[PDB]
Amino acid sequence: GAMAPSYRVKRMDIAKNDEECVVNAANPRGLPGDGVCKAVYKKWPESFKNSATPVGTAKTVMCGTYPVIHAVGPNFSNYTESEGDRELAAAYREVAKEVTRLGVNSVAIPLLSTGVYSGGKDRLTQSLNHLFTAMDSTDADVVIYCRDKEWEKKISEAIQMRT
Ligand SMILES: [Cl-]
Ligand SMILES: [Cl-]
Ligand SMILES: [Cl-]
Repeated sequence: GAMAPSYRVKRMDIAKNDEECVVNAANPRGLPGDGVCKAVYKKWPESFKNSATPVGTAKTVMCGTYPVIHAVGPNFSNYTESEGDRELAAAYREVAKEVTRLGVNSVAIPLLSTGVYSGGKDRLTQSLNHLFTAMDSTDADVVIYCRDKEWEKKISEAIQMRT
């Protein structure tokens, strides 16, 4: 575990993270995809061997000894708000189980279903609150990666609010 487990947020490419493992915002078919998934494919392509996994699940594949946790959030274009919410909560619970199993002291994580799977809605708060629900019982340092300046401020505020 980390000595004083924390949450932090950084505005940069998750492929440049300084953590012991990464969470990919994966598609269910283990394809290179777009956004975070394409950056992860360019940095850790070996981790896409047999990475396909259903919506609401996480599957870890090693790139050398570096763990890539493929977490499949729902595409809110295809799911109802209710069912999508349940699958998005489930994907994060599976990430917490993998982080715990791996024994890492730190993890880099994007906000699942906030990009092209958002169904054109702002899901910062929904996705971040499911992240917290899952990760709060873990003792890993969590570093959240984002690309938007306003999102960085809102994520930083939500972390500081609870400290
Ligand atoms: Cl960058
Ligand atoms: Cl997404
Ligand atoms: Cl963002």
